[PDB]
Amino acid sequence: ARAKAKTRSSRAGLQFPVGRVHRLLRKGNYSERVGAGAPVYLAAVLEYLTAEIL
DNA sequence: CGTACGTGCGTTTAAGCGGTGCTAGAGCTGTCTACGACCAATTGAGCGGCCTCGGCACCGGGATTGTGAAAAAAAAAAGCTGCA
Ligand SMILES: [Ca+2]
Ligand SMILES: [Ca+2]
Ligand SMILES: [Ca+2]
Ligand SMILES: [Cl-]
Repeated sequence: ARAKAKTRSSRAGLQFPVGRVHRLLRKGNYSERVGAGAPVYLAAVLEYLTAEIL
């Protein structure tokens, strides 16, 4: 148990910050609990809507 | 000034009622654990700060585009007949 480094954005194959998105969900008063996929799905959508506009 | 719509007739239709019978599926229970909160410790991604240098704002000057008058051609249109 000392095996560190990887980011969730990298796991999901994304550019947008999954971790940040997660925190933002958690800190936003949206729901008491937040699934582990919730931010991944969301971030990916924001990536796509961002990419489409650009 | 033309005919698209409102009125009002007689005829036609199926909405609404009040009821009966069948059951999908809404919604409830109780059980049990995978998952998410929280936690602390650990660490590298993203922040501010800084420096650079190439895109783009600004320029002048000439090429090209777009409008309007004026003169002119084409145009419908306007006072005058004849002939019936
Ligand atoms: Ca479960
Ligand atoms: Ca910066
Ligand atoms: Ca540059
Ligand atoms: Cl989830």
